[PDB]
Amino acid sequence: MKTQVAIIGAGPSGLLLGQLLHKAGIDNVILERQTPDYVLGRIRAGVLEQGMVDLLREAGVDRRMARDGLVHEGVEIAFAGQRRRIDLKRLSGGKTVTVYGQTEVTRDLMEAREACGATTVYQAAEVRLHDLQGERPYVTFERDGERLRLDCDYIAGCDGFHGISRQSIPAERLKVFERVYPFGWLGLLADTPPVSHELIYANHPRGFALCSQRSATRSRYFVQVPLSEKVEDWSDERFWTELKARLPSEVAEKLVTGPSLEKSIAPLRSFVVEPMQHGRLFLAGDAAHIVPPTGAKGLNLAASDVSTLYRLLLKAYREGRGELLERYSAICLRRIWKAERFSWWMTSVLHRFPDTDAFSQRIQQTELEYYLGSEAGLATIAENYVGLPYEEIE
Amino acid sequence: MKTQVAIIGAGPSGLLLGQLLHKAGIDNVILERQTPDYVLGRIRAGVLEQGMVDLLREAGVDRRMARDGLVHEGVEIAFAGQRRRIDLKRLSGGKTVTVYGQTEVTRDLMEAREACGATTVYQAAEVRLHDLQGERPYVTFERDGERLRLDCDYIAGCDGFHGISRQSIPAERLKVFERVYPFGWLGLLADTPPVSHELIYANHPRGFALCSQRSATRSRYFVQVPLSEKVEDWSDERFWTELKARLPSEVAEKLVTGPSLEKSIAPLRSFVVEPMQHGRLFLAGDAAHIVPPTGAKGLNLAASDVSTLYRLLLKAYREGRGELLERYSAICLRRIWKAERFSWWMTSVLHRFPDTDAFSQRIQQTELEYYLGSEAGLATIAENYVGLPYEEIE
Ligand SMILES: Cc1cc2nc3c(=O)[nH]c(=O)nc-3n(C[C@H](O)[C@H](O)[C@H](O)COP(=O)(O)OP(=O)(O)OC[C@H]3O[C@@H](n4cnc5c(N)ncnc54)[C@H](O)[C@@H]3O)c2cc1C
Ligand SMILES: Cc1cc2nc3c(=O)[nH]c(=O)nc-3n(C[C@H](O)[C@H](O)[C@H](O)COP(=O)(O)OP(=O)(O)OC[C@H]3O[C@@H](n4cnc5c(N)ncnc54)[C@H](O)[C@@H]3O)c2cc1C
Repeated sequence: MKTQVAIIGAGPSGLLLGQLLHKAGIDNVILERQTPDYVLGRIRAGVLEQGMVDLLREAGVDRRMARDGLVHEGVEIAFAGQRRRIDLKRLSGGKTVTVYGQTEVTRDLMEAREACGATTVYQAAEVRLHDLQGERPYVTFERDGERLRLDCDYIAGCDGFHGISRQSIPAERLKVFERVYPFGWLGLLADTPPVSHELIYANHPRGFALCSQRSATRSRYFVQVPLSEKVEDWSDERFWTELKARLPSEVAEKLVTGPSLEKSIAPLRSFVVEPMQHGRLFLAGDAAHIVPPTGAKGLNLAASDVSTLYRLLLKAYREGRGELLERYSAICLRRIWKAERFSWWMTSVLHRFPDTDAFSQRIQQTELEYYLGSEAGLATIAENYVGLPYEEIE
Repeated sequence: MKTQVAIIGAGPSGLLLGQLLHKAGIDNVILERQTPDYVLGRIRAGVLEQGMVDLLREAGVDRRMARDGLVHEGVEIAFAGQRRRIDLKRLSGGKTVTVYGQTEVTRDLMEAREACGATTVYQAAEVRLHDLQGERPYVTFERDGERLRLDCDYIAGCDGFHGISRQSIPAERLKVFERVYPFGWLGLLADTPPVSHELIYANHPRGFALCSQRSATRSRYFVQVPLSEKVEDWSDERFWTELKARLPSEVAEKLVTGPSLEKSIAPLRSFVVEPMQHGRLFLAGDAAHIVPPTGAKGLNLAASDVSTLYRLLLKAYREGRGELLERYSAICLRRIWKAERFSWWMTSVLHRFPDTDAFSQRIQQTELEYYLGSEAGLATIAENYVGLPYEEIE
């Protein structure tokens, strides 16, 4: 086979880049290791920046999101009994965030790609990338036992943290920056109405807790948990009791509980590689970077990498300006590092870190008191939470 | 002897509290371990908040400060080649800071106390504090071999970090919060004109550097130095070469160097005790807390503790409301912890910390890029730098 852009991975990154590119007339073939059902089983993210919302609109995949997505105008941070509201809309100059599940975004995109007849190969086994520095790079994969070859101009590695694309770059051309946190989040999806119309992040002596949602009758809750915890040690009931013990009484009292639809533990990590490209191969999303979920930036960074790779490729094809693609990593890294810094700070102030001395505990408490009580402090969280502006270029 | 308020220490804290109290009609006796000359030899601080300026005016000790003090409207932070200016006046809503040396403030105050005839006992040896919980606490000291007793109503411990007043509180009534940094500052006073009309804080791969001043022909420079450094290993010339190597070229080029009037190394520390009182004894300034010098908050916290202890005592005597003095530590601690947080952050972003991994280095660089390029980021530094409002009470 032959295509113009080969996309490895059919998660949100690959599908968005795929849709945008197709609508613009740049053929693209997506290769995905799992089946469609497997991909749709992943719960994941729930908070979308205005920027990602506008990108779904541009791919023309926003009908259901505009219908069912919920626009949030603020978030609440609870600490030491207090519950402070950050008016995102007011403090950001009118921007807001949208709650629409990643599973749903992935669904909308997959449906859109089918309807337009673009190519997607599922169960593409053993994908290998070749001649990344040549003028004619290519991908080989196995489909029902036989090895096939796809020739393309460029390759977009949208295959997540464990994807083959980042491992295909000679290790010596890359610089890795990583911090592993000593805790993870234990998450629970329940078919129950949410405890608040906005999200609640809670710093409690017992450990972090987060009250989120997917819609008016679907909730998502998280508790900080030690790295040794196994999910089978957490019955629905043990979870509910722990969530309640970490929330302020007036909130824990209104909480409608119920059996879990899904329960899973996800460790926290910060990861960035520089550069994010090598020859004809460009990494986007989780393939190039990981942020802890505290700032809801994962799916949002993937969107910005994609919006960026797309606009550069658009220039490369429609305008013949292929030299602009060298600017990908620089553009992307500026936004990435700021979101990494925001996620890191958020994680630092909301979580209970082990073996922490008295001074640092007081500093953490004072960080919250200052930032949540200063108009300038609130504006720094707010502008970062809704999402900093996407870069332009030319 | 007998007095109403016994003040231990004749540094800035003791003298300010002493002057304010005298002018209001509350007699006070100051006890100081060293001689006046010894006290006046200490170089120390140079940056005063508006709040401390107004306090010097209230003690009526501002003639020379208004004359010779310099009002700074901004500071500059240099990192990665760039030189960013934080317009303090604009971003703080019109507040500024004043550069007038601590030695000079101490001088002005000492002169004022002499002229008014208030009591100050120098070379007061072996000061001991007694009956702190009684109704009649007292201080004993040795003056030329003989032991004397001073009876008072209250005792203000303004004796610095190594003073006797904090050690007089039963250790079990106090909670200490401390962080020791793995570096100190090597400072140099030179009779040369300053390299800028405003201060310059510099983060350089080689370590922190600060360009400060005392007047139009007197400069003060600092370099971060390892905890093992001995001042005798730093000749004037070695210092100048190191300062230059840490500043941006256009600044290092304008630098007028010269022999040092004074050279000394001061380690960095964060220290807070809670509470700041015990019975009839109240701690103020360095006796109760230490901040690293990066945020210029030391002398400024001492001033606010003093402004607070004074207004409470004023109520106690002139209005009979002595129950208000129990509110001292709470009022003081609110302002103290925020300044501790600001000093800690400042130190964290401007200094080169040993054994630092790649991720943290990038986060530090990104902290600066974000805060110095966001209007909300700049406002958080600015409002904190000029000084957060003093609390009111009643
Ligand atoms: C398990 C996990 C849980 C998360 N939970 C949350 C959460 O609760 N909240 C939140 O805010 N953020 C969360 N995130 C972050 C957010 O969901 C991600 O940043 C986002 O999915 C990024 O999308 P992506 O398309 O770049 O990669 P992914 O969504 O991971 O998709 C990449 C795709 O590439 C495929 N692939 C992998 N290897 C190959 C191969 N060799 N060949 C072909 N295809 C391959 C994968 O099967 C997958 O379909 C989570 C991330 C992970 C990994
Ligand atoms: C050595 C050092 C260097 C500093 N350098 C800087 C600098 O470069 N820049 C900056 O911003 N900040 C600096 N600071 C911070 C700032 O100068 C202080 O926070 C400030 O001096 C606080 O004033 P104070 O009156 O509370 O205590 P101090 O000024 O320390 O004065 C307390 C006084 O109490 C006296 N005393 C001690 N023990 C007894 C006793 N047993 N009986 C009676 N009297 C006693 C002392 O002799 C001293 O006179 C420095 C602090 C120190 C200690």
